[PDB]
Amino acid sequence: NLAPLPPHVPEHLVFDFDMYNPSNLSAGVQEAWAVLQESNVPDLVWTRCNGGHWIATRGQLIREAYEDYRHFSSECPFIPREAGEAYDFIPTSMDPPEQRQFRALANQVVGMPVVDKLENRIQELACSLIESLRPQGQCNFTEDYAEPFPIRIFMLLAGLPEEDIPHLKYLTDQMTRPDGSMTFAEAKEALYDYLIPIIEQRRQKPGTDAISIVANGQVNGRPITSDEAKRMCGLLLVGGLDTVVNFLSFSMEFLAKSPEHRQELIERPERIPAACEELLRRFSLVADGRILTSDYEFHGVQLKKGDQILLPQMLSGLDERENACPMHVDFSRQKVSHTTFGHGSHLCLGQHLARREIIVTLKEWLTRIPDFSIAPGAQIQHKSGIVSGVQALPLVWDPATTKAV
Ligand code: HEM
Ligand SMILES: CC1(C)[C@@H]2CC[C@@]1(C)C(=O)C2
Ligand SMILES: [K+]
Ligand SMILES: [K+]
Ligand SMILES: [K+]
Ligand SMILES: [K+]
Repeated sequence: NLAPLPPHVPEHLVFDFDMYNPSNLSAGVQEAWAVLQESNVPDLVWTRCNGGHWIATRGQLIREAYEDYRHFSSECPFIPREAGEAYDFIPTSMDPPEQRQFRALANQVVGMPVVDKLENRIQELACSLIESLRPQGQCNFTEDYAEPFPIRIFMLLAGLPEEDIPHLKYLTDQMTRPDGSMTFAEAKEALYDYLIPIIEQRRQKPGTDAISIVANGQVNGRPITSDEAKRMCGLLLVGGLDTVVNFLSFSMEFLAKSPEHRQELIERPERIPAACEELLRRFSLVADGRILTSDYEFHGVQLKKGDQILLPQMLSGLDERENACPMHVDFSRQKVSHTTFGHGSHLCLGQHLARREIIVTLKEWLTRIPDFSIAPGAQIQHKSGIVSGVQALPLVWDPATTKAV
């Protein structure tokens, strides 16, 4: 059942776009937003779907709503208000510039050095998985690589055993996409019931893990509370078991169908850092938003307090006004223009671990396993959300193409 239209919204901006069922879904769950960038479609639109909300269709308009953060807040980013109200993650839901000490702590809970602490562990684990798969001609990559590679790095970084993985990979996904079982409030309170005997354990005995940096950070003249250690852990926990796992999945949902894009990285290994950056332009899996904090003037219209706007990453990523060659793919980037880390005050503070993980994966797959596709019969079903997903990724290859490394 679509919403009524508010009294302050005029009909010429109406598009009844649905966030969780995007209108051109069969193109890929980032390209399936591209229809919003047709010529007749303004820079700003409103929909009646999902309780009714603005959508910013272009990279400039998106970034101009990350730059007026003093009017556009992340205290509610989830366009389903029942999940936006429940949300409270750190740094992101705290107001800058007085956020500053929470994010400085984040940037020493995870930073370029931590990638140097796990890099050989990254390496040998991509090597040992991709040696285990090398001659096997098939796998379901969402489960035979993408979930157990980075999660067995993030768990070991945080100091948690492997045996909680399907219980935390259950909860993360229940927060990030609407399955139906748990609300965000439910899945969050269940996460926190599980993690606060662990954060308390990190107060009783600190250790060489990241949660023992989260729990003992000093901020605004005081300790970081459990109230706030649990909320900063929720972010990281969405970070290392959903954004980097689904991104991995999408990256091969492209190289699967792409014989030349694979060859380009075989002839020239020095495109592998630039191909991740274009993969982060292209397969920018996120559908973020923000709430209006005052009544405010935008794009020729007045917006009201308690209004919510979607600012989709892939509508910077694909936009002809930002990015040269945006539907076609090539890896020769010197520069690129997109929001798959946010903007201005917000900046992804974890994804440099995933950069070296994907780039290890890229450089150590295209050797052992150079030529490959998705299983025949298999159709890939894509899941839209505040972070987007897929159902399952069954890859195939001939054992006789494959190289011992
Ligand atoms: C490649 C996969 C990932 C992508 C696509 C991604 C995307 C993003 C985006 C778009 C932001 C800003 C959101 C906002 O404006 O509120 C963000 C925030 C953040 N990310 Fe990532 N990220 C990824 C992986 C990770 C990893 C693996 C971690 C965990 C170590 C992580 C932790 C963070 C942190 C701590 C923030 C908060 C930054 C802030 O407050 O400015 N991210 N990331
Ligand atoms: C983890 C995210 C980057 C994703 C979009 C904004 C964010 C902070 C969320 O809460 C979901
Ligand atoms: K267009
Ligand atoms: K500003
Ligand atoms: K298997
Ligand atoms: K699994």
